[PDB]
Amino acid sequence: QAGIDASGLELRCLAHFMARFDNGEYAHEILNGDIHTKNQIAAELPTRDNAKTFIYGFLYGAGDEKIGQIVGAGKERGKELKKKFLENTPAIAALRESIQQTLVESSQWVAGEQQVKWKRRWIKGLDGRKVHVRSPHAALNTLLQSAGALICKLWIIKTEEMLVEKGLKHGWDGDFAYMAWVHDEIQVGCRTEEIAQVVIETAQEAMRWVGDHWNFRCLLDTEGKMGPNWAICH
Amino acid sequence: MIVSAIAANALLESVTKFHCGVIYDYSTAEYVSYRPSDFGAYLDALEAEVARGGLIVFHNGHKYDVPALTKLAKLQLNREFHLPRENCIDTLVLSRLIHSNLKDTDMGLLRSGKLPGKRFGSHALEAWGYRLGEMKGEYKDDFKRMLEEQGEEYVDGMEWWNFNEEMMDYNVQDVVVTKALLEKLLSDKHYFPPEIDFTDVGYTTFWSESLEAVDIEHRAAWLLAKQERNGFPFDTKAIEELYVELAARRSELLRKLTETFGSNPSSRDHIQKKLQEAGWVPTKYTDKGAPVVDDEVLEGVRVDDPEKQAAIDLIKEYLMIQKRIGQSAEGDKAWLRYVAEDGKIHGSVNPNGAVTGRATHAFPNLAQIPGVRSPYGEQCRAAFGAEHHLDGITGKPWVQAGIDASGLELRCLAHFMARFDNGEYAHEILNGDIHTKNQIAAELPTRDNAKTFIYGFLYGAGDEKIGQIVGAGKERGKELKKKFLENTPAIAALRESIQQTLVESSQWVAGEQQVKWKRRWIKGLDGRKVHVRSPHAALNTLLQSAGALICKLWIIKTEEMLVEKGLKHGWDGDFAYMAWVHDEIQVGCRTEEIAQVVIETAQEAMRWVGDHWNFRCLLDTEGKMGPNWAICH
Repeated sequence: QAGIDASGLELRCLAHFMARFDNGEYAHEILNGDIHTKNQIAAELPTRDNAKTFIYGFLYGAGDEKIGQIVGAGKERGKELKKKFLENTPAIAALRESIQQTLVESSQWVAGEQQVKWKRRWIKGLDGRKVHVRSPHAALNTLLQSAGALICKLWIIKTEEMLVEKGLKHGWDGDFAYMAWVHDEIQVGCRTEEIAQVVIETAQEAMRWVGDHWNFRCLLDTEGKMGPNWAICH
Repeated sequence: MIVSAIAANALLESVTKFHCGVIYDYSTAEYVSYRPSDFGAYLDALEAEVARGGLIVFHNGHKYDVPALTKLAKLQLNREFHLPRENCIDTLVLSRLIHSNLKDTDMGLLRSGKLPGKRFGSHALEAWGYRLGEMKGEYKDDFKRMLEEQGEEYVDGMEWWNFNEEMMDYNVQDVVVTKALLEKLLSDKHYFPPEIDFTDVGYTTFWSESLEAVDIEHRAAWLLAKQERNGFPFDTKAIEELYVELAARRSELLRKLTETFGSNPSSRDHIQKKLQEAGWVPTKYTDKGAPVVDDEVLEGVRVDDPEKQAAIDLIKEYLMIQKRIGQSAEGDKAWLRYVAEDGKIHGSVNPNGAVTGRATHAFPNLAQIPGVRSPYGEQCRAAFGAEHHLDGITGKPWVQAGIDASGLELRCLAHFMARFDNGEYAHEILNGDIHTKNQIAAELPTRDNAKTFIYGFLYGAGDEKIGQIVGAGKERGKELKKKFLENTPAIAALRESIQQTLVESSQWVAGEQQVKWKRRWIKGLDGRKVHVRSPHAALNTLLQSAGALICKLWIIKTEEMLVEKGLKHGWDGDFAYMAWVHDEIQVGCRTEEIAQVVIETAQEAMRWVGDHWNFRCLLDTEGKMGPNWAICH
């Protein structure tokens, strides 16, 4: 079995849409490494693990309770943790500026319901499809997950396409067989270890191909694991 | 850049309330006074200078002003006020850097009567006011005498109890002296070029466009102030658990040393009057008539009286017992008197009161604690360790990491002599057994004799002292040194270039070498002025300056990398600087895993310094993990 996952796809997807405002600054911090270390410094968190649980919660619209419970508090502690990260990472704030104001003209509150005058109730994906959201208060979570899911979808297509092109036959009667696709990771069966090694390399080759295809501003990488089952491939 | 100085109720140890503070801004060219009901706005005005990217000038700020305003903002306003090191300047630090000497220059200021003898060579704000002509009076004296013309008596340290408009007026007075002293330091065109107003510029331009020594001293002073606030944990029970074993031995010996001598084994005017009756003829005397009675001669004093002879070793022990007692249990030091309520000793440190390098430590001198090779030092050294506090919260035993500079003195010599031998001697260090090579080069019998030779010869010992190494006089000394110079030419040529760098020609006239000085200061590793010296020796000044400046940058880069790795500095964190000794440091560490990181980081940090100054010799360190100081060295 060959298990290959997309190395930190979410944060690199964030670097891609924010490379429009920082000229590849945040993107290089991914490649240079320890992006959770930078987020730790930017948001003023004590430990790197606290930065990990921060970056995902903040991006996806978590309030302040989950954030406050990190330091042993409630909804109180959260605002200063979120605003400080915004000041130290302008590009993330600028990211939600042009894009969130690309779908509105002017907004308005009526009886507690925001009656936003929309420009289009749908965010464009990486392939032009309509990806709607709901509230303009975040939407970024929808944008990033759309990028990630559309990246892996093309990724698993080209990987199999290259494997077939190189000479491998798909199925239990050939050389490899897709067993499960789980978002950012895949589980591929392989007849021999040699085939599995090619599977791992091809998936990385396909992942760079996807990034060049959509001219992704950030660099995409993957990591493979060879073994007998799924507990081994992850 | 703004210039300020503050007034509190007491020292940093127990400061409670903020009285007043004045901020002179150069862009507005006008002072601003702050009152007890303006402490909040005072902190904002300093933060505003930080927001613009400028600088804040304090006197004794790295050690007092800045950390006190962090403490005062926590209990009075309950706000997190923290001045970054880069946006802070301490005139006190620059004064000790630029005016490391003063000894000379202050003589004429003393002869002039423009400097109080109590304020000779002092880097205090008031001490400099008389030097620049800005002392219209002192707040302590305009208070004492004014308490007379009012009524109430005076308490040793009461002028800071309550805020009064005269303090507010003398608070401005301290700022204009801080300003004038700052401008007096910026007018030295060897640390600061003749560019423009170095006040007008931002901190980013300030540190880099200034001489490098300016930056190091402020990073060093900032770092050492943290170590004092960290302090060195102290086992009161253990040191107390030493005093009886010393005092009982002192009392028992005193009894025996009064039965042998009827009607104090501690004074020199005593034993001289007593021992010269048991048949001891003093060989070596002193420059005042009285005979020498140190450890050296006492070991060799031979008297026919068996009881008197055996009593000598009892006197030897007595003086040593008094020494340990006189260091661990006496008055106004003794460590036991300095134990703060947190169970730690906060020993103070002067960044570089020693022109060449190596700071000075006092109250108490944490750098003179008896080593583990000296008697009762094993117990003494054990009393100093991070194990005295098992974490400030989690109860986790704090472990100590002791890292020293491996033979730094000889490696500094290889770098400065790499200018004449093309890295030859430096390679002999790496190859190992440099004392073996020096032994072969100087033709010595044992390797230990080579070890004590290389340091003695380098540091200006006479030919007698060199000859006395193998049991001889000045005869063997001259030939021992001359042979070493011939077999190691680079060292001899090194002492030439130095002797022709600070001298033009020398000549003896009725007792004084009349050197036609070309320069009264050797350039260090950062570019600073390093003392003036006087006679033929100077090499010692060069080497100790190099190593200590290496260590100063070393301990800064170590802490910088540890912070850069995520390790928080402090007892509530992962590590805390406890002591800096010459070429070794003692670092407390919360866990063994962290202690291993400290040792590795210190080695890694030693490379940046070695790379920065392009040292021709390899700088290395060795760390030792354990509970206390007796283990880490």
